[PDB]
Amino acid sequence: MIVEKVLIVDPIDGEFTGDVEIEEGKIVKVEKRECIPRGVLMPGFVDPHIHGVVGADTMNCDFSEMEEFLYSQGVTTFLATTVSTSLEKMKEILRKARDYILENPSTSLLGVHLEGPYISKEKKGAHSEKHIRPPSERELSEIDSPAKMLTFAPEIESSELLLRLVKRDIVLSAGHSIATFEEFMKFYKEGVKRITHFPNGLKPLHHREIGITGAGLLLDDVKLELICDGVHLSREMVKLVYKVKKANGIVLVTDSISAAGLKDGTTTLGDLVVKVKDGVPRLEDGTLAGSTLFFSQAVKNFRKFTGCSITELAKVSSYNSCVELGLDDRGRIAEGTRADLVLLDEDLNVVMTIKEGEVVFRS
Amino acid sequence: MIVEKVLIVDPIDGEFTGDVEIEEGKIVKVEKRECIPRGVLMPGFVDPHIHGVVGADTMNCDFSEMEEFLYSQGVTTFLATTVSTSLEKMKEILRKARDYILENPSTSLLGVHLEGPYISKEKKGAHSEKHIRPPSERELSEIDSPAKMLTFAPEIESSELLLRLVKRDIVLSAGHSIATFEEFMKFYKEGVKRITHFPNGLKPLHHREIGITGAGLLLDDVKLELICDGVHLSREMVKLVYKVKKANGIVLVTDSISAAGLKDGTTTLGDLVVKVKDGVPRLEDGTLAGSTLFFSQAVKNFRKFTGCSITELAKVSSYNSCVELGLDDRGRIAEGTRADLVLLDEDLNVVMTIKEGEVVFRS
Ligand SMILES: [Fe+3]
Ligand SMILES: [Fe+3]
Repeated sequence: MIVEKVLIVDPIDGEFTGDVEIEEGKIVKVEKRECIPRGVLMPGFVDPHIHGVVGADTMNCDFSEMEEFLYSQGVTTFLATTVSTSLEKMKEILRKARDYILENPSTSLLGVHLEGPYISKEKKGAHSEKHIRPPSERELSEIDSPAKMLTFAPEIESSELLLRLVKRDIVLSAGHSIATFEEFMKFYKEGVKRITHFPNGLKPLHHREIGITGAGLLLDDVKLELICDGVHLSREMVKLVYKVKKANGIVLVTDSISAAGLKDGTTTLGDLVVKVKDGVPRLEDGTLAGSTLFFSQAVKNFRKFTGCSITELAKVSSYNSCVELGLDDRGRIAEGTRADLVLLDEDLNVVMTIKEGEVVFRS
Repeated sequence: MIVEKVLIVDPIDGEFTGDVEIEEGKIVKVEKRECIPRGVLMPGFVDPHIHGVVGADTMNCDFSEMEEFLYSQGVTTFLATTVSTSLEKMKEILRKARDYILENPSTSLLGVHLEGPYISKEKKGAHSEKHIRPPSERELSEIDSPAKMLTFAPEIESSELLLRLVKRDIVLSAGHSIATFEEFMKFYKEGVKRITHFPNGLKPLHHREIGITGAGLLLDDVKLELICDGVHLSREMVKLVYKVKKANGIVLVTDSISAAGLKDGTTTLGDLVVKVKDGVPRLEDGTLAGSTLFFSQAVKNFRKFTGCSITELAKVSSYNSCVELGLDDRGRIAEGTRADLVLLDEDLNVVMTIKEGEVVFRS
């Protein structure tokens, strides 16, 4: 009901010592009080891109397992992400998530992020080439709540039909594409303003054809999701994207797979074998196959790579996604909003997570 | 000896209406006077990278022809630029440049910019592979005034030897290289803070290895040459670099060759054949080979592409290069500086240029 003497961190109002008051899942009072801080309090993290973690996958619909673990990473809202697959699996995953949300009305599961199958085979990376295909009027009809996000390649055939999804409370995101700057722009002019795990799975930035990568950097209101594991991007790259995009244009993401948190074993992603050596999962041919990055580590990493403030980390770890997903009462520690919060020690180790005014994790 | 009622534009003191008094080749008084501007006065343009123009070529040491024409572009300081060549033709070019300067004391020719032969063969652009080769203790003794700039590849063998040229009033600049971010840093740490015609002739930006391209975007005090002909960089690319680096980080350059200003056809640059279509010179396989851009158009294009201010235009077209070259008395409209000026109309066309208090061009 009340968290006192903390370093309160709001993406908009800044960071300051004070106390926060929670009344039945709603923050009713934020009082700035000058004293010595107990720890850090931030908006509950949001992971819009995670396949599985600690044995649980989205392909087997282990929502309950995923949810429960994520609380230990301070994540209070997530999107179980799929990989390229059959219209059949898709309908089944959307169906079980829909039932899962109806059964657990206070869950951290916002819905499903459909990564693929409408992507480029040339930038398929880790996606099963057999399932990749162009969008069809027949499939478009099966995509709706609980789908919340969709990653597509703008140059693919019939990519335009996907625009009809936005009115269904689905956010479109460009990724796994070789589209040029103008092809991406056709979609940017229609409201598509997000890029999936930048810059992996895109044609590089060239001197005349800047492509999607160039659009991503050039356009100020296009947000870029970044996997901060030191492998998908080097610390220098992250530092560069941060320099160009600032906190306002970056969305932290995990892109974690079931293997995360497990010994260097040997599993699969969809219908493909993956080898995990030193935490880095890759296909046999060397292609990165997701990550084993815990959201919590993502935040620490980002913070270390850039030297940004805890106020900026709040934007990249929750506020930015909330804005994309239309979650107007989340990603904030301000009077009138939902009490999804995470308490951390000064080193940013999670020590407590709150989802709807209820403590769902204590270390 | 007075140009009055113009819109004066100083890189540092900003823009204001006024009068400028010139005496004995020196700006003696700058006075802010209210009233409607006659035209636009700017510090004389500086081009540190130009091979040839209107039939005049650095390789043939057509210094006189180059100087005369550049005045109509408002350029009051330039560096005749070579390409990879024999030690022999290099000494001759330096020898004649020296003679030319001793004979025309108030000439716009500051000296020579040695582009090559210490570059990498993977990124030789239009350079002849036959002359590219590593530097040596001996070859270096042959390099000194009028040499004022040297473009080299940091990864090439013995590249470290080039650091000794700095104390001889020579600016080092990185280009035509597949140098990694770290190989570049060794030189950055030693004072190299410039990149030649960014980003043509450099390895592309990659997710883990950001290379020189990354280094040039990320490091703030590293300046970048930009050829704004709309071909070496698309207008979108120029807008990107501008956004990231700001006016302070950009040095406008022409990279113009002999063919510039002449009708399409076929000529040479060094020992190679070149085809010019629609004003775009290219080698037999399409490799870009210099340009046909007039400095005057360069200034207008940068402004159109970026929408920058007249004061910023002054920084990219003059001041930044003066700073890098140590011309403490140039690139300013201030009491005590050299009277090298360009007066343009409001559409930014050159109407008059002055070198050392002398009018050297009228439209
Ligand atoms: Fe992916
Ligand atoms: Fe070149």
